[PDB]
Amino acid sequence: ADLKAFSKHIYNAYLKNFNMTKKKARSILTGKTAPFVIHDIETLWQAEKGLVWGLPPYKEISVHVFYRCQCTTVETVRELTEFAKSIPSFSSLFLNDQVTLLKYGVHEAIFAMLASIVNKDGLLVANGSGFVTREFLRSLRKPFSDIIEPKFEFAVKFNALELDDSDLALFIAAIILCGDRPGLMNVPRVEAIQDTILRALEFHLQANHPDAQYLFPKLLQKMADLRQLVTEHAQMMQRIKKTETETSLHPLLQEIYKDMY
Ligand SMILES: CC[C@@H](Oc1cccc(CN(CCCOc2ccc(OC)cc2)c2nc3ccccc3o2)c1)C(=O)O
Ligand SMILES: CCCCCCCCO[C@@H]1O[C@H](CO)[C@@H](O)[C@H](O)[C@H]1O
Repeated sequence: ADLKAFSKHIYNAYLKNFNMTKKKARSILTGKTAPFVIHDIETLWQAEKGLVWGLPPYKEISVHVFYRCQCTTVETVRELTEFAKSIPSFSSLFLNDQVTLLKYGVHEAIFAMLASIVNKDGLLVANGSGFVTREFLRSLRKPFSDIIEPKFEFAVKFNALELDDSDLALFIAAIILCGDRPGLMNVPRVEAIQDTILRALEFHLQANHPDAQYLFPKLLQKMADLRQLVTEHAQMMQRIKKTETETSLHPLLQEIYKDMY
């Protein structure tokens, strides 16, 4: 009862704050308008010249994709921040504790939600109006071609669990409310909120996925998988900042990756 309403509150905060939902994504990816496919240089250009679509000064094809990728991340961080403010008691934390949770949590949540817009062949872009192929991303020059590929591997496995948006709302909330983030001041308070979230998640999963047996423990493992995925992503990003000294890294991403792990 308490948990059912708590889950509903989180769900509505999710629907309120995220422009792209899995319901919308799967509808686009299954055909019910069709996205413009971006599979090489020429189609990427066509996607820029109206159709589908501010950025740093143009450098090259691979850096351009890198820049558009960052812009989308920054926008999703804005959404996750507003979503977190609706998680009961998150706003009661001191401001720097809120930032600490978002700093170490947003990319874990981003990569979880990324699975919603992905299939084995590519992912939606531009609010679902475009589709960039996995192959085209593989064809970019290193190191940029190695950024997104490992996320496809996680996403395909994650999509096998067949979560819906109501499940994901609680899942993302549990990711953000994480008591072991470095520098967190009020660990007991954050652990207490997370426990409420996780209890609501188990209650919600058995009501929404009755025939799903080990779904809750599987999602706990997914949370651990996302932390290592992000650790390896932070390494790549920290490397690229050192290697690609002429490519711009958005200030928000610089701050997120600042001595992270
Ligand atoms: C770069 C540094 C960046 O790493 C990454 C690595 C992998 C994935 C992301 C986040 N992401 C980008 C998808 C593709 O992004 C494009 C965009 C345009 C394009 O070609 C024109 C090709 C790829 C995303 N979208 C979402 C939509 C809904 C929900 C969650 C979403 O998560 C960031 C970081 O560290 O933040
Ligand atoms: C309060 C606003 C936060 C941004 C402050 C400075 C923004 C500097 O410029 C940023 O560089 C990024 C590099 O990819 C671009 O992608 C961004 O679109 C651009 O705004």
